[PDB]
Amino acid sequence: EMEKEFEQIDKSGSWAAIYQDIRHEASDFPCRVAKLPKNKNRNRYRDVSPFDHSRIKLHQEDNDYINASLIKMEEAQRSYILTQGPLPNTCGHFWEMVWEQKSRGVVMLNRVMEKGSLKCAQYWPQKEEKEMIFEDTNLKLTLISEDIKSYYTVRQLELENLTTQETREILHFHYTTWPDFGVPESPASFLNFLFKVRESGSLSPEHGPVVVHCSAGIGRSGTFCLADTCLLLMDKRKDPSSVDIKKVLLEMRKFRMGLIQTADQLRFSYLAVIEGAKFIMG
Ligand SMILES: CCCCCNC(=O)[C@H](Cc1ccc(N(C(=O)C(=O)O)c2ccccc2C(=O)O)c2ccccc12)NC(C)=O
Repeated sequence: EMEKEFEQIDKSGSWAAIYQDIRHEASDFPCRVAKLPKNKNRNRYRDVSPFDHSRIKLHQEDNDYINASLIKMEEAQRSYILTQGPLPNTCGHFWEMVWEQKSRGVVMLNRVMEKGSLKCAQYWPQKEEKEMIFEDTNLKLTLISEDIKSYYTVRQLELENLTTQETREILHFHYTTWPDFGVPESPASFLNFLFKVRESGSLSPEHGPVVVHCSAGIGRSGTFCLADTCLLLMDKRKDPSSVDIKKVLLEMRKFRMGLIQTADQLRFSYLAVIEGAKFIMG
């Protein structure tokens, strides 16, 4: 079970140790492309790179690099593109990826500024009348409308391929209340955010993978993907409590390094799942 496992681990101050076990067991693959000198300025952090085998390739012939990894969960039959918060010079690449991968939704789990520094570039327009044009990738982005709520904001955006004049609707799911330090006391708001994403169909098969990101695209992004996949898995199994979240994180890490960066995010993940399951069945 995972319910009791939480018990055993929690009332034993074992989280820190469990997390370390994962780190030690986690997969390790080459990130050659990410380390090429010409891509140095396409990476926010020198210690956070995508494995070559699962990296997303931009369809351009100049440089197909972008710091983004395709996490492909076979059993749960769900795919996610985890990426770093874009940089002032990679916003065009970012939206090019959304277009090419036919993504329907973009999930943001951080704020543009946190701790007095920029953790992500302002990659989307804040005003309907002030659209954005990414000349390098020939794309136009317009803010159609947004619904601001207590712990998160949902925006309707229009992305247009200026080259073909084709347009699409992208939904921006911005969790705006992640705490300055640690993790949310309760996963309730986080769960509602997730369900809201699910409801839109952004995580469904008839669309490309959702694009998920925070700053490095491994920590908060990891809790989101881990929670979703675990919840979905419990829906497909005869024995829901057989789902081993640690096993799921380890599988996920085969596609992108460092998913879930602290014992806290790991614990929060268990919480989100455990609670999410109860809510779904009442
Ligand atoms: C993959 C190995 C990670 C090695 C550690 N590296 C780091 O922490 C950082 C990159 C880096 C990685 C992960 C982060 N991070 C993330 O959730 C994330 O943006 O992925 C967090 C890590 C620990 C605790 C909290 C958070 C959080 O934001 O809630 C970061 C959050 C803010 C700023 C940077 C971050 N590297 C450098 C050079 O500063």
